[PDB]
Amino acid sequence: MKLSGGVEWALHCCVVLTAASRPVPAARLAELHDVSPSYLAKQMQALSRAGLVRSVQGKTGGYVLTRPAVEITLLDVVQAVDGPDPAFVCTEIRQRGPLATPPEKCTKACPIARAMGAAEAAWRASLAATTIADLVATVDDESGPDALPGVGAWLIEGLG
Amino acid sequence: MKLSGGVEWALHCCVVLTAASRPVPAARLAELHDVSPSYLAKQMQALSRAGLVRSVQGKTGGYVLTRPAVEITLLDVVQAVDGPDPAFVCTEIRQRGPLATPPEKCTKACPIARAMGAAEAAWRASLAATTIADLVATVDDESGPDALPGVGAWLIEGLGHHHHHH
Ligand code: FES
Ligand code: FES
Ligand SMILES: [Cl-]
Repeated sequence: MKLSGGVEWALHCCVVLTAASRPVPAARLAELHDVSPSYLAKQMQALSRAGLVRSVQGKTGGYVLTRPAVEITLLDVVQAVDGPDPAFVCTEIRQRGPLATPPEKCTKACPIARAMGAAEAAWRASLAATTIADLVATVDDESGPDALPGVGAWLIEGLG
Repeated sequence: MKLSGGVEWALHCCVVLTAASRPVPAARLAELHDVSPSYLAKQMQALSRAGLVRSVQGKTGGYVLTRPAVEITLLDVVQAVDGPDPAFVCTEIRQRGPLATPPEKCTKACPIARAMGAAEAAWRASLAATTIADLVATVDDESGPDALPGVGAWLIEGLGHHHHHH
């Protein structure tokens, strides 16, 4: 199964933005992670279209989270970058060939499609149960309480 | 996310092979699902490499399941076709840039990596909990108990006849 390569970068960007007390340009986030500015901007633009970040305009501008970290799930961020479409796409092959499912018996989804859907629901539910706030609390505990504030200070420095 | 297109066909083939009392050629499975025999043979070869089917040789050969339906999970079939590699691969981006987390504090996997790994473990656990036998029981209930036996009869009908009239 393939997942958008943007997900790692986008989740890291959401975590460090919680520590920024002012808007952070995409270029500064890109410098932090030593990644293509253009590539990271595309991920921030996907987060913007999903209403998770807002681009504040001006030379004092850059990205901010649109709501508290506790209200942003990992599923919110992953679906922003990877998309909401199901991984398993049923193309109704049960309706093909000489012993095709009777048309009146196609009101329920294929049992195979339903089983694949249940697995995707388990993946989504796992991501929905964790927030950016949860990731921050883990980083505080594992890296220490000054790790993310240090990143935050670095991200906003030179602006004020 | 995105799964290999062969998965839908492969799962359907495993279900209908439970109803067949003799080997079923890829071309006969392909006729049942109205699909290119070469395309379907590619999916059956993936199932063969994973040890889930065997291609029996000779005039009355074809594919057979290698163990009972209750011993074949959806995860077995999906990994056979789509592959076992994780969807999310951590590339240790925490170890990049001017504030890079040094290895000393990288004794554990990144919290983000652990969360993504937990979600994939949940997807795998769901697919591992359902067998081909479970799908057959659902079909028996929803299509009626003659549906899959009828498919099995059709799949084995007139096998070994390859010299068709001009
Ligand atoms: S018709 Fe699509 S999974 Fe069965
Ligand atoms: S370093 Fe890879 S997910 Fe955080
Ligand atoms: Cl916050």
